[PDB]
Amino acid sequence: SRVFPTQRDLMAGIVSKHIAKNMVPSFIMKAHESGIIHVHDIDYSPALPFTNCCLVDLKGMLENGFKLGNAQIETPKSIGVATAIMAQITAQVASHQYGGTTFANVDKVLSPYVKRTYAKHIEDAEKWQIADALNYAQSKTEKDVYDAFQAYEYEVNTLFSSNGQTPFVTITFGTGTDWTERMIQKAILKNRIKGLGRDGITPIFPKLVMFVEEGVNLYKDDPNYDIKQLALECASKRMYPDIISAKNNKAITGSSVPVSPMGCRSFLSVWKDSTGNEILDGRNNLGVVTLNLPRIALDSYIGTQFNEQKFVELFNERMDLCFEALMCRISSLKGVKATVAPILYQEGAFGVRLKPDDDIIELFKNGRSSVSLGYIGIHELNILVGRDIGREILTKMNAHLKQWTERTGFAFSLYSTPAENLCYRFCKLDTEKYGSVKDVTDKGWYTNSFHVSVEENITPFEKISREAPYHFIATGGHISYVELPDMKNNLKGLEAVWDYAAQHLDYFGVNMPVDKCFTCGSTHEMTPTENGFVCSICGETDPKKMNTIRRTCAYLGNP
Amino acid sequence: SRVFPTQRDLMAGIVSKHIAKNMVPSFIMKAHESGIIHVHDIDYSPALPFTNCCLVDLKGMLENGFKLGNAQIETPKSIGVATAIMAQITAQVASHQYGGTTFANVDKVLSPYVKRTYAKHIEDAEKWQIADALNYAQSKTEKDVYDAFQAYEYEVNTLFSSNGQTPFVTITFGTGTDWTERMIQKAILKNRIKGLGRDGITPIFPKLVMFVEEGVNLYKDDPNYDIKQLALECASKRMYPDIISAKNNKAITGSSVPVSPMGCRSFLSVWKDSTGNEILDGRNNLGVVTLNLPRIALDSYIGTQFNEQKFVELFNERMDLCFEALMCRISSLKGVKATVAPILYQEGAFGVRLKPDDDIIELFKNGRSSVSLGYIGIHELNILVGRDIGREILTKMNAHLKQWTERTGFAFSLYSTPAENLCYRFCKLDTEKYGSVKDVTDKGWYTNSFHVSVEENITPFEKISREAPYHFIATGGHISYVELPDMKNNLKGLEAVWDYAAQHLDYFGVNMPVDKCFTCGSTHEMTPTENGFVCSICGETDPKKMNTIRRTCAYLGNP
Ligand SMILES: Cc1cn([C@H]2C[C@H](O)[C@@H](COP(=O)(O)OP(=O)(O)OP(=O)(O)O)O2)c(=O)[nH]c1=O
Ligand SMILES: Cc1cn([C@H]2C[C@H](O)[C@@H](COP(=O)(O)OP(=O)(O)OP(=O)(O)O)O2)c(=O)[nH]c1=O
Ligand SMILES: Cc1cn([C@H]2C[C@H](O)[C@@H](COP(=O)(O)OP(=O)(O)OP(=O)(O)O)O2)c(=O)[nH]c1=O
Ligand SMILES: Cc1cn([C@H]2C[C@H](O)[C@@H](COP(=O)(O)OP(=O)(O)OP(=O)(O)O)O2)c(=O)[nH]c1=O
Ligand SMILES: [Fe+2]
Ligand SMILES: [Fe+2]
Ligand SMILES: [Mg+2]
Ligand SMILES: [Mg+2]
Repeated sequence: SRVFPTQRDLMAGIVSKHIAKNMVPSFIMKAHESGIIHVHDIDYSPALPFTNCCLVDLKGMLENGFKLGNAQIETPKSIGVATAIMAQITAQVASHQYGGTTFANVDKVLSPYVKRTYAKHIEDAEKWQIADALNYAQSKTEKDVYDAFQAYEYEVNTLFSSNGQTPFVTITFGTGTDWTERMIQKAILKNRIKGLGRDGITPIFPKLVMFVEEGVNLYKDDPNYDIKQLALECASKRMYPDIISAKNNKAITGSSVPVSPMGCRSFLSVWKDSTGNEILDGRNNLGVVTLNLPRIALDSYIGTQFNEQKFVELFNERMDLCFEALMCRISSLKGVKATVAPILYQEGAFGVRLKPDDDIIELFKNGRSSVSLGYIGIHELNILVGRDIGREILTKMNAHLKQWTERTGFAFSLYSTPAENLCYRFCKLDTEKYGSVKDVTDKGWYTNSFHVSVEENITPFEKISREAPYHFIATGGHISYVELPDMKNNLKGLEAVWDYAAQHLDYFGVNMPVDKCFTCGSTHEMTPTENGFVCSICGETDPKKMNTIRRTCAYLGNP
Repeated sequence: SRVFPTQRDLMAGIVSKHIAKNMVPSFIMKAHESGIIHVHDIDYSPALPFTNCCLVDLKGMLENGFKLGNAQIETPKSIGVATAIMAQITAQVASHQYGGTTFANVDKVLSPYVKRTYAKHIEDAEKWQIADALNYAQSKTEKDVYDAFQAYEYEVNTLFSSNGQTPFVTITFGTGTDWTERMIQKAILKNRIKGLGRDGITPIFPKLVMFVEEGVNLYKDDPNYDIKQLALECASKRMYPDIISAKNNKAITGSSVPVSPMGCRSFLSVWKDSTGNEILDGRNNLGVVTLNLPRIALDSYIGTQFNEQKFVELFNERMDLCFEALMCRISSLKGVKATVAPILYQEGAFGVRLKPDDDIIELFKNGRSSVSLGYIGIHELNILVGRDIGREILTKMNAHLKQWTERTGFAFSLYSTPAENLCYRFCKLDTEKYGSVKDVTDKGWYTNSFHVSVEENITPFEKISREAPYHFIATGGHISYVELPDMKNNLKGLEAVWDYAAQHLDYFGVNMPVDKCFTCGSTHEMTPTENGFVCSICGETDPKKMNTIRRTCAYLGNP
């Protein structure tokens, strides 16, 4: 885009790419340059000591106070101000890390402030002699909460003035049963269903993730079952939320509490502070280097046949390569001070408080921060090698990772790279060397991690059942998608899929069509044309006259 | 600063400086490089087609609606949402122009929404059977307005996450007499006096400018005289507001309405649209090129004496040079589309609505946009040439400018460059050539435009009387400062200066000391030390334990 903020960002990205070339060892760059591996965010790191994604310690920032500039902010006295502060923090964090930023359990964290808002409306009843003191406060408070999250949504939408790579913001909830916590959840979902602007279009951020759990909102008789239903409506109208099986999530992370994803789908593993406490909020990831799997197999061919021996040599060889690549950037952090990003290291953001001249690297050591080793297209890999080695190779990988972790003290993990673009980059480069290869590089892209090919036709239950096991292997990051027709009226159908998913896997999301004709008002699925979309019951063809959203890869977008 | 956002910005600035070198004619760069002239914002323009400062057409955006992303925003339904939208717009504009952004007459523009807030609190009275229906709404409404501007202040303070050169935001008011308009003004001033954070520190933005006018808030019996008093308190506690004599301002601008400054002190001249309407909000400036005056005189010396003849040759010579410099960047805009910055050209920002593929340059033609020709240090110039040629040379300049305007259709104007840094740059370069020169380059800087030297000791009335005439010559931009001791208790004294200023000149501001000891709580003037500030009644010496603000040059800062 020819928008100033974007233009400016590209300049800094070009200088950063160049600088990266003078910091990263030649053998690593060459590998990245040829498509064997992919050093993510090379346009940010290692030119500058940025970190990746994270879970913001909002709970700790609002309770203890923190500086935002020279201004010493104090605990919010109302829900509205709490979300306003949240938005303000979102802007800070977004400017100090190249990865996405997440606010986990906003329903449990903001809860206190929904109470303070109620408190006030009560005193206001015992001051103007309000009739239904209680029925009054419940009304106003309920509204306050609504406006607060509607304000948050526009704050985040405005942060597309930064365009220093769209601010990926994620917000999770669901594990709250109290009225306040319930009000927050509903407030969030109601705002989302409504949409943005007078045409109630579908927002692309902040991402929504709701935790489902037996005895909370899973079964018809659970306290928050009404929420689940609302959530179903939202997902059919707005695409999000996505759902996380608290059950499996906890098993995978080994955490006593559901673990929200940092950004799109990066998951931390349970960790404890010097006095034995399980800490989640405030933690982050250090970077991502993705291994091009199909390409390992392609390089293992001799003539037109696969050679198992060569494969193991290149695998072992490239595995060490990736380690080297990751350790290359973790080391660029050696020596940089907290003066580099105050909200993150000095105020509450990363859950601690460093002195300006403290080194930021010590904070990530000993398993606190996760480090990502990504991969892509097991599907194309299976084709290339004959059998299905998905689960097996991903396991051989975890093995390597464990040694890395034991040799460095850094929590290395298996991450299922969203690869929104890399899906193309890898294929293009591989094609420059092998050209069109049936089933592998012919379509022009590699399928995502362990996802079943976007072509293969299988029932949704067959699909979420085929991918489910990977969620327990690639602990660092994973998600499972399923394609469904309009379900706005068939919510039970959707609830069927959610339920089955919640049971077998961890991070689940179901993408279906979400269009709205601005002229005729139809929300039925548009009709695909060589020249764009056309409304079935209206004929509208002008793109400026409709809101057509689809989750092709990792995010929501308009084709 | 080693803060990521700043680091990133510098990268884009370095690429822009480099690019500028391949776009700007060699003779112009050489001149800029040697200190004869100064091409402002060379780190933004002309690498990218950015414009400078502006007056945002908030009134037009809120009334007619506009897009912020793909979201079609509608007229606010409350004051809180109006200021929230304002903040959101501030973020957009700030990211699409390198200059400061101003919101003129927020008291008259936001007024409608203060009414809608009242309206609602009334219906709420006729719904819960509120006792003092009116005394209730007046209470809540009055509070709503307060919170809205307190929210705005933190929004702007947070925009120091952009650090793509601190967002200079300016807000003006004063010309409003209605209750709503009055509530806004007071709300603004009350929030400012309070301060930011738990230590109520003095904010550096948004800048505050209040219009004073006979029969409004000038004399003891004017409707808003109580506001003026509050304003006096604020100025003594928080430094701002600054004041503008509506009387002189209108005479200078030739505008039927007080003309607020774009950013720090850029002033537009009256202009009309094709159907004869005086338009102010939505207009902007195209750039700034400053002429180094002392240096013209220095280059005019032969041996140790000034040579009048050489002076006129270099003056005429450099005048054309500056024109060339300004016309060089105005031409870089030739051909760029509105796709470059939607809030500015496509939505309401610049007061019109262009089609994506429309050229942005046509909008500034025929006097709509102002173009700045700056100057600096007439004081040092007077010394160098013997007599006082301040008023005379500034007039010979306007003459040149008028021909430029008649030859190009661009509204060229005489701008008194804030020169927050240039005051040093020019002196340093001039010194590389002439070294220490008594009274001129010895102290290490040149005084600002027509300002009486910061050393010369003269009564404030003598000073505002000596500088007053320049306000009517350098129409494009001007301001007059005066130094005063703590006046927090001597407000009448301050009001004395304001009154005299309001009478004789246009844009006036009085800077005095504004410190606060965090430990002892004292707000008396701190004591200067070779090692920093020390509290008189407390002894505190830790900088992290106090808020010491001073307006050394153009902005507020902590030495
Ligand atoms: C309004 C606002 C306040 N703050 C800060 C400032 C304070 O130190 C702290 C407390 O906010 P509040 O006390 O909630 O601010 P308020 O004046 O709107 O509410 P009340 O009248 O009930 O006091 O939060 C922000 O950080 N961002 C904001 O947008
Ligand atoms: C892979 C790739 C990325 N990019 C850009 C896009 C991003 O703004 C930036 C960051 O690099 P990546 O993180 O490599 O981009 P990605 O989208 O492949 O990674 P992911 O989807 O897993 O987040 O680089 C390209 O321009 N071309 C490419 O081929
Ligand atoms: C809250 C908010 C709304 N808007 C937009 C969205 C709408 O199109 C328009 C109108 O806002 P409002 O109608 O004032 O939004 P609200 O729902 O908080 O108030 P009410 O319950 O009285 O309706 O402003 C923003 O641009 N930024 C914001 O922060
Ligand atoms: C003059 C000068 C500016 N700059 C920087 C500061 C600004 O962020 C940026 C913009 O250039 P200028 O606009 O030239 O900076 P200035 O402060 O001299 O201009 P003014 O006070 O009138 O606004 O360049 C320097 O780093 N060194 C200098 O000597
Ligand atoms: Fe239609
Ligand atoms: Fe003190
Ligand atoms: Mg408060
Ligand atoms: Mg509304």
